[PDB]
Amino acid sequence: ITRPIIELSNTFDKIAEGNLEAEVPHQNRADEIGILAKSIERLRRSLKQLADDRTLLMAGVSHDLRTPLTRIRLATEMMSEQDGYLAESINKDIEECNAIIEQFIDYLRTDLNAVLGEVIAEIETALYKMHPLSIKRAVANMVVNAARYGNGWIKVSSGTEPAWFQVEDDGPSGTGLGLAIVQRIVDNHNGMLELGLSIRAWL
Amino acid sequence: TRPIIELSNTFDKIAEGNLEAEVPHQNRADEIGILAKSIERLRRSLKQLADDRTLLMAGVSHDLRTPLTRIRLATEMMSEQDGYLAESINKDIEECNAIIEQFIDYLRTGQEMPMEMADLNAVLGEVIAAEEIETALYIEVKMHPLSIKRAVANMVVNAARYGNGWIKVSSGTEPRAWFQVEDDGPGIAPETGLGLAIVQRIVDNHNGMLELGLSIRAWLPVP
Repeated sequence: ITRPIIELSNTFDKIAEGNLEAEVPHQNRADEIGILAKSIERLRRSLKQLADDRTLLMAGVSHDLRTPLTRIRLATEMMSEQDGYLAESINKDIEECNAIIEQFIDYLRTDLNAVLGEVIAEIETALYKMHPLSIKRAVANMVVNAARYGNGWIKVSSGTEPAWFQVEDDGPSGTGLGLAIVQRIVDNHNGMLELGLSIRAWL
Repeated sequence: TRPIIELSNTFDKIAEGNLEAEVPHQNRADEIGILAKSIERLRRSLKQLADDRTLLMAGVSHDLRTPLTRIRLATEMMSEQDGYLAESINKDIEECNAIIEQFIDYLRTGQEMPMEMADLNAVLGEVIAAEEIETALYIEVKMHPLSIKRAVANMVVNAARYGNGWIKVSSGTEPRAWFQVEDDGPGIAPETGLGLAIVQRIVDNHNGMLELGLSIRAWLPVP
């Protein structure tokens, strides 16, 4: 029973790396290996369902917050003119709420030239197994950072060497969360992140 | 055989939520060592993900509590003419704080007495003895009493919030568990809040299934 144990080890290895689509072998036997295998299958199913519903909690929070925060937004429109700065302040705070929630959910969510071309629609372009939405979000966050701290230009470029896609700005939580999102996205595709402010991503 | 049994029990303890349990036989030069290493890798992965989830969730909850506090401060500098506005906004902020507090209160109770064998009608009756409710119950399952309690609680609360009048809680069996809450309110489209998401997460923790139809039924494994 050495080989089945080794295969189960392989199963644990695959599950540990995020592969919840992998078949669990040796489920059809009445010995200890069978029991273990069945347990592994149950865990795999649970982990997959949980993986799918990961966003659901924060999305629920946003949903429940959507009604009262909107009523507050409405209340600021029937305020006096003397309290304009107050209404503006409140609105900015609500906007901050939105930014935080959306960014955290974006984190929990975690052809090149095609999607790179898609995100585009001042931006300068020098173009040459994936998750299109993930890459899209990554480029979005990179551009957001480059705009947030780079005063003016933003250069998005491609190329090849063996996949290389890079955003470069002209500049001298929040931002680190976005960078963490980019990092997670590029780590999902077995890639590498490269700073130099220039952000290059390999695939 | 024996090390396989030990690793089996350990893995059972990990699957039921205990990510701090030590994995034995990790330092062996046979296949048992390989298996133990793999299980340890899984445990490290799950623990890392969970801890990072808790940390980031706490941080984000706080960061959300920040601008909500600023708005509450802002209504204290409004004119006397806009008193009713400030009043309303204060009420809404109270609601928001209630929501975030619910989120935190849920994320606080991690794992306790792992998974025992409790009676469904017992905990259902417990939730019933808290808050018109009509009961048509039918049974023991492996679970966590507090989690299920929270689920039923949130479902009843939601059914009260959206169902104008009655709330019906029922049990029964199929090849084996289902508890269902019904209201008389508008369903979701002829063609979900924090509570329902919490219910979903809880029933997903117990390898179950959530089914809407508004009538929300939750399934749980038995043998």
